[PDB]
Amino acid sequence: PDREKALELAMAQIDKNFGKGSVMRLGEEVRQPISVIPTGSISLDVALGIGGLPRGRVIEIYGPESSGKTTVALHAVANAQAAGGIAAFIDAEHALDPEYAKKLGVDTDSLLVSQPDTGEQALEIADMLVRSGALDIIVIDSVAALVPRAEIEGEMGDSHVGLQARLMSQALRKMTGALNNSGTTAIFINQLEKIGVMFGSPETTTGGKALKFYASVRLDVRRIETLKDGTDAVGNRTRVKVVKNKVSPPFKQAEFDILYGQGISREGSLIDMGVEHGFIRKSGSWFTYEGEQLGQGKENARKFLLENTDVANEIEKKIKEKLG
Ligand SMILES: Nc1ncnc2c1ncn2[C@@H]1O[C@H](COP(=O)(O)OP(=O)(O)O)[C@@H](O)[C@H]1O
Repeated sequence: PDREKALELAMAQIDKNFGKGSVMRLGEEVRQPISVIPTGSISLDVALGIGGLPRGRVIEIYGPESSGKTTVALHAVANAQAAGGIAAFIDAEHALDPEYAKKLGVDTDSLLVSQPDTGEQALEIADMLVRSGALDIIVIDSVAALVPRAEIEGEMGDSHVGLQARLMSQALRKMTGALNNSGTTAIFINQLEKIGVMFGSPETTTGGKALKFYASVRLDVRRIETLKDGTDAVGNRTRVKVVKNKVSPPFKQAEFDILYGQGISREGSLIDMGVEHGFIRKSGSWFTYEGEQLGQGKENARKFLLENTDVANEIEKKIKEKLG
């Protein structure tokens, strides 16, 4: 190439008129911002390209029940709180469980939680609550539970059936500018492909029409396998694919563990992530760390870092220092 002449000038024009990262090649290591929100999984973190979800942008997390969406949502939230941040939770499902949130790192006490009466409301609240500039993150549990005021009151609206896609489009449009000027990232939980499921692949094509286009990031969270511990069902392994990422190349895979009541294993995430990058060395079942050993079985290894917090932070570091 010299072909690379006009092309690079072009792409400059694309990012010029249409948003920022409108065009890029799968193989890049983009700018890397200073403000991000770690997901709780370094694995996912790196797949997002920027070690956290983007700020001031809308984010769609979708997949089947019992996948890992809320957990992820709740972790992503526990952190906006560590850096002194205010988080809001718009609840249309009435299925949030504090004892679990808290167990993950979420200050439930200071966690704002609305319980909308119509979807048209839920969004109004979520908006004029955003136009504040006080919230760092806001989670909308269930995109489908936001029923229009007309379908819920039996009848009292316009342009009949197929309206809640309008309420979304018309609202998402307002939150866009609202979020792009306040630095509030929002997570929309979308309940219900994931490659490796099979049997068909559902019915009538939307990852939320509007949401599909508004979303800057879109996670495809699917449960890939339920875990064990020679005892029972400790948790399960989750697979997240980033089908959309306007902050860095998309289509990146991220896999991690989630344990009932515990959440995402940072430790277990560090091992499988530190070895693949030569930081950790498996041999004879010993996940030894440069000279000194960690544990016999990966579980016992998960536990080691769990006890040796100091050495675990040193691994998380080296890895994020090797890439981003
Ligand atoms: N109250 C809870 N107690 C124990 N584990 C829980 C609890 N809530 C969620 N989980 C864990 O999260 C997984 C499902 O994720 P979320 O609960 O993220 O569902 P979605 O995946 O959002 O339906 C479950 O398999 C379980 O391991």
